[PDB]
Amino acid sequence: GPKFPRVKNWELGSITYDTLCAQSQQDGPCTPRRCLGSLVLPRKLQTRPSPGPPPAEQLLSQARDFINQYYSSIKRSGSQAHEERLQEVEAEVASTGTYHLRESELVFGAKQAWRNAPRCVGRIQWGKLQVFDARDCSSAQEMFTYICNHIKYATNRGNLRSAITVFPQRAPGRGDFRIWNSQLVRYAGYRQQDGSVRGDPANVEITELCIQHGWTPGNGRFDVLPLLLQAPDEAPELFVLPPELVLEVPLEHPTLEWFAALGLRWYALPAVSNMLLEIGGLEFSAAPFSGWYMSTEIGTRNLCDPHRYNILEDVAVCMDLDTRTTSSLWKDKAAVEINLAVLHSFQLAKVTIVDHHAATVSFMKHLDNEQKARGGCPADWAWIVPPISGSLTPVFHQEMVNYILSPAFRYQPDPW
Amino acid sequence: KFPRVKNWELGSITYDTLCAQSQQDGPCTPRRCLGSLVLPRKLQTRPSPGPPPAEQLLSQARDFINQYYSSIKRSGSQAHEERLQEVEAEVASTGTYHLRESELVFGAKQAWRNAPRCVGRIQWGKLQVFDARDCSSAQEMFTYICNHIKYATNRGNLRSAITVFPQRAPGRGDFRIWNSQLVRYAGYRQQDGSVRGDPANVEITELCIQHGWTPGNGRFDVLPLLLQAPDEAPELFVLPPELVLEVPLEHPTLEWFAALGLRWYALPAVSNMLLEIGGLEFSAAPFSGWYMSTEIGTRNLCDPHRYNILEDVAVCMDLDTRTTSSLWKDKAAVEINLAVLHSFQLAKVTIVDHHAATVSFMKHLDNEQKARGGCPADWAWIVPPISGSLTPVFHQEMVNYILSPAFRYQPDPW
Ligand code: HEM
Ligand code: HEM
Ligand SMILES: C[C@H](O)[C@H](O)[C@H]1CNc2nc(N)[nH]c(=O)c2N1
Ligand SMILES: C[C@H](O)[C@H](O)[C@H]1CNc2nc(N)[nH]c(=O)c2N1
Ligand SMILES: NC(=[NH2+])n1cncn1
Ligand SMILES: NC(=[NH2+])n1cncn1
Ligand SMILES: [Zn+2]
Repeated sequence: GPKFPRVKNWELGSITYDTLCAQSQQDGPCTPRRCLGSLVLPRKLQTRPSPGPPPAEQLLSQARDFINQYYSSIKRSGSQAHEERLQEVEAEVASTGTYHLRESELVFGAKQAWRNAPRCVGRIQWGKLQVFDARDCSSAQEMFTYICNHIKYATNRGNLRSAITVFPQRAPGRGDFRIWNSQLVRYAGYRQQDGSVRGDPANVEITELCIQHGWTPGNGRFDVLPLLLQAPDEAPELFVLPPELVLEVPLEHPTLEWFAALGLRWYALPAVSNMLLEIGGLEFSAAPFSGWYMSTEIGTRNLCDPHRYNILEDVAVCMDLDTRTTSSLWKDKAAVEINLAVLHSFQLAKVTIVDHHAATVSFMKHLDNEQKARGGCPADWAWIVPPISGSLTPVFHQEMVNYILSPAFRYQPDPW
Repeated sequence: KFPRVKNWELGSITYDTLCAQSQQDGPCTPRRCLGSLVLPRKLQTRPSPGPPPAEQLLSQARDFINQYYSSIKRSGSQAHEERLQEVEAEVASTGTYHLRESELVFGAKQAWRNAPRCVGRIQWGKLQVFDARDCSSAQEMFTYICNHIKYATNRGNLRSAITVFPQRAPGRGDFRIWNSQLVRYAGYRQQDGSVRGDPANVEITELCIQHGWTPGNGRFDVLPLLLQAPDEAPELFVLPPELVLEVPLEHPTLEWFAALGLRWYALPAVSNMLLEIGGLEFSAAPFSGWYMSTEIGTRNLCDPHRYNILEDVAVCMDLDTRTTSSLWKDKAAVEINLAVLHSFQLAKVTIVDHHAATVSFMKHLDNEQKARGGCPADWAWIVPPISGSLTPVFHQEMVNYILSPAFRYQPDPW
């Protein structure tokens, strides 16, 4: 049969072959000897800081490959304009050590990066992305203006629009542009005396960093953190987001009237801000991107993880379930209502959100589209399958091939 | 070369050094991960018409023998050196060799222990091993299988067991159990392609009919076994109904659930996998333990390509099946799993829920970290099909690799 990975969907019995992986130019963490596909951060892509300028030879091949992707995408591969652009990139690297992207090339790359993200289940929206070019930004204060505009446009009063803001690329032996927070909107995590945590345990470090840098802490469970923005070779500066710009949703349950009394809530905009956007060898250390939430992110992970808000027991006690024995499935029941609450509240508030059923179904359509357009789609099964009701969704029954394609969104070391 | 393994719920870290002992290749490569694939594209168990390369076989045999003697703290003993010489002598002259019962017992347990997709390995040391290598006919296989079933079921107090039939031999056909499990519900293709019964057993149901079985017409008709002795057409045997314990499903508070006429068998006994110990291959070695509720309540009854009872239960619950956002599927799935647990508990039949099961697996990982420096595990299979992140294993990174002794998949005999 075909010399490529055979992929099967066990619900439908259909078969496809992934030929796109043949295009991967970067190795992942697995080997014939052992699979490391379940590791969150194996030492692979990891964009560790490589200060001193990169091998001109290394950068050039990556740049040539990307330009080739660009001209292919506009169907002008082999054309005079293609060969001229290639010549220009080569000359520019040959004299300055690096190069720069045209406006339309950046837009294309940003979208491809999303398209290539193995861990994103909402890629069926990949072609619709608002790319804000902020490569002219020259100060931490300006970074804050850019970011506030991003939030304003993306939040769009509840009718969320996908967007990305791209700040200046990393440059020859110079400081990077960095957003210290993992997300534009994060709730504080206060370490208590007895060692417990008030707020979100996931943000204890960044919370303490904001304090060390002059932020006057609050003492609530849902205090929105300020941003620590860093311009080249400067210490980070602190910026507080205007309350009116951070849209939140109080959580209530459609039938359990007491749930609202829990005083739980979540923000509307999921904007990742600590990932590195790599295009043609070029590295954009600060390129925050946002879309909209899939309910399980909030309802299952953020609110129910043992190491996060951990509200499962509280909600079970309220629905007066038997939390003394596992077989009563009290965890499963509470989790379902909590997710239902998230969906209901977002709908009430007219804020964009998608449930794990709709989300996965659409991702299946995306897989079908991509099979035809590229011959495959890199996907991380453990991340694509929802944290609750796994086999009740179609993706659970779909084998997936994971691999690295560029452009890409990579993880990078914390700047501190 | 040793992978750092992290648990994101606790922050703890360990290093898997056991994977270095893997001598068999998986489906992954540095260019792409195929960890989510169910079956191997090549890691199969190709035919055995010829003798396995003596060099290859001997090395695997010595490895195993070494493992065995280490297990009884008699490494480098007189017995150890002599057993190795016997093995070498037998292979050199016959091209194969045979295991001593105690070694077979040790190999079976290690095979279970190394099964990456098994979440119940904390029970790996408690396994009743029935030696059936003295089998020469299908009829004899049926008697062995019947005894295995009576022992394992034990009136509802399930006990893990495995029966090992004669190893494969060069140029001679394999002993095989055609059925994937000793207990399976028939799947009858009716009208417009719809299926009455279990859709997963359409093919085997069809084979049984072709070989003389007079089919039923129900949704839970226990199938007969098609047992095959070397180079002979398979034979048909009907299991004494008294031997097949079943559990009628009812719900603790939902009165009408019982009216759905649902039920499931107590004994999960896989019968189509191959047991490989020290290079030797046992094509027929059925093994059984007990069910983890999700296998029945989520996969078997709710898979769209299985009994697919989700909408029916939802409608009975009067849920809004008009939209996905009402989470009607999630809600019905939880009650169905509840019904399974309640029912099995009521009938006094062993079963373990997915929370209790995964917690014990975590303890197993630790026991193994200390005992062997690691534990091969398939994350996708270990994490339950519902409430994934609600269990501890979801937050546990895992390293997957092939260790021997081992249970492997093999071609269907037809
Ligand atoms: C339009 C709606 C979108 C939805 C519903 C969506 C949903 C998701 C979900 C469920 C995750 C996993 C989150 C987690 O478990 O922490 C995720 C990951 C990711 N998404 Fe999307 N996504 C969307 C838009 C975007 C956009 C606009 C981009 C980029 C332009 C993007 C890039 C990624 C990447 C790189 C990851 C991996 C993050 C990580 O590794 O931590 N997504 N997305
Ligand atoms: C004592 C109770 C046991 C429990 C609770 C248990 C549970 C499980 C579960 C949930 C699976 C996945 C099944 C599926 O989704 O199809 C599984 C797979 C497996 N178990 Fe166990 N198990 C137990 C005993 C055993 C025993 C006695 C052996 C063998 C000696 C064993 C060998 C395996 C193997 C080889 C697999 C993978 C089978 C496949 O690839 O289809 N298990 N087990
Ligand atoms: C250990 C395991 O890889 C880890 O908990 C993964 C599993 N799947 C996930 N899936 C998503 N979407 N997000 C995550 O953070 C994770 N964490
Ligand atoms: C395609 C995917 O690998 C497949 O559906 C797997 C996922 N996890 C599983 N986990 C268990 N326990 N059993 C299964 O059959 C599967 N099927
Ligand atoms: N849901 C999510 N985690 N994200 C959406 N856009 C960027 N991340
Ligand atoms: N629960 C299960 N799937 N099994 C137990 N023993 C063999 N299979
Ligand atoms: Zn892998």
